[PDB]
Amino acid sequence: HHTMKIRSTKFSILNSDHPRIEVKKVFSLSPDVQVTIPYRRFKGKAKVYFQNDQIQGYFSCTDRQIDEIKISAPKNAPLLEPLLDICYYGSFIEPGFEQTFGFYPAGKREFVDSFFMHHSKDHKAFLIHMGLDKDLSLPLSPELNWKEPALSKVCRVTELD
Repeated sequence: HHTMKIRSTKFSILNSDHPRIEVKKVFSLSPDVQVTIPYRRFKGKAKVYFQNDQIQGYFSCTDRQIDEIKISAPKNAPLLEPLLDICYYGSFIEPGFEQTFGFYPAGKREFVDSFFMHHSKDHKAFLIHMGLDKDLSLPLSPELNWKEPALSKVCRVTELD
């Protein structure tokens, strides 16, 4: 049906220029040794509602770039894992889609599992994707905790109206 799920986070497309498209990415060591690991992404604009338990909101993207995220969440909620679900959903950060994790992948299952392991341990890819701001009135801390105090904040992540 319409709603789709990445881990525990449900996604529902509000509107989009096109349906999600599939990229049949191929990784190779030699002609005889190569895996096909496809991923899905957006072509053009998209606005998508998401929800994970006490956390909900929506985000806007253009192709493989997040334009904005609006979130509603409890104070001091750790937003690491659901944000990664969004990142995977749109294939917004590497490695995990066009790049490997520093070693030739075993297959689809391994590649997806590697994504969440790798980026949980080190999530700067996301910070680079959004940007870090000097404005403190913004809600999301660099450690990706909701409304946590900090000397800098994550760009273009605000609170839902």
